[PDB]
Amino acid sequence: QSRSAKAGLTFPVGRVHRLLRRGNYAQRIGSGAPVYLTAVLEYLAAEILELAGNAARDNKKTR
DNA sequence: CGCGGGGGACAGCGCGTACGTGCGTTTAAGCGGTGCTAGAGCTGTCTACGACCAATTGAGCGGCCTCGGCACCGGGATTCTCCAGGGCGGCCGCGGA
Repeated sequence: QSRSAKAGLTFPVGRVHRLLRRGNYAQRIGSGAPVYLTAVLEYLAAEILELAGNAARDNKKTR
């Protein structure tokens, strides 16, 4: 079971950890940084998706 | 591509005042000094704290297909605006005694 589920997320956090690791950022990557990134995705995508739905109900379109 | 035209771009000149420049006299900074002490900082350190692959694993995806929604006119007073008479801002002028 991925560690995102116990933290309130869904990610396989190792995927983002690999992305940062192969991204030529730093030799040591903090373990909590990908988790905070996943939380940032969750909430920023929440507010942006609610903006998208806001403008969708502005035209009564379900898509 | 073409034309009517009319609201809008562009200019000429007066207003006048709004900065602009020349008079004195400041309020507060620059510099010399200082005596400290208060923050910035690497060295023994040592530990905890991150990385990666075995057993599993779940989890989101790869692919289709239903169906409650997309697109907009039948269906249409009102909105949005445009244009012709009426009473009027009155304005104004001119003349008997």
